[PDB]
Amino acid sequence: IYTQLPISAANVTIFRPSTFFIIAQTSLGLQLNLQLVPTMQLFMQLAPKLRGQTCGLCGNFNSIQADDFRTLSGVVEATAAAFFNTFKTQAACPNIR
Amino acid sequence: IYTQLPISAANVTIFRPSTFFIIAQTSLGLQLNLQLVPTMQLFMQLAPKLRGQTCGLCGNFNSIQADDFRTLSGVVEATAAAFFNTFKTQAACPNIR
Ligand SMILES: [Ca+2]
Ligand SMILES: [Ca+2]
Repeated sequence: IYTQLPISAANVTIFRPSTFFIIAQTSLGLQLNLQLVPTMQLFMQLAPKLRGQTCGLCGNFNSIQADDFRTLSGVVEATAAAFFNTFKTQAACPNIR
Repeated sequence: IYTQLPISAANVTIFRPSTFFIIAQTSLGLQLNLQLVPTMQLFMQLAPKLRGQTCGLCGNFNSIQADDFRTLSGVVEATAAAFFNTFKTQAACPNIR
């Protein structure tokens, strides 16, 4: 549903600090800063309580850079593209090299 | 949720033909024209399939004006105010004389 900021939804509040940014704060310790001018950029912030618990393109948040390229299969890839291609959501998406 | 027109929701479509009117059409044979400029006025149109079945401030749609002041109790009131006050939704609302 195309809504209108600001919103106080279930556990999440989204608002516009200015005409350039959109900020979405959750009660789980996750904040999103979204720059829309000139191009979209994302700054995600995670609370310290989620250290070693998350996983995805942003790593597992355990202060170790080496294992940030570890896929869901349990091995650490050697290149950024190989680890990147394992987090697609659709089959038709190309394999980036 | 504060939405933006047009909306195609379940069994209803709401749009803005102009800056003065909002039109909401349902699949049950009901249509609402809402004039917003200069003051809010309503025109409801009902399909013939609902003749003799509805009931409210707009009558029972049975081509008889005599029973249009019939309340849910079962009798026809004599004044517009007495029948009008029986279709309140809250107890604290005043009784119009
Ligand atoms: Ca890590
Ligand atoms: Ca009638």
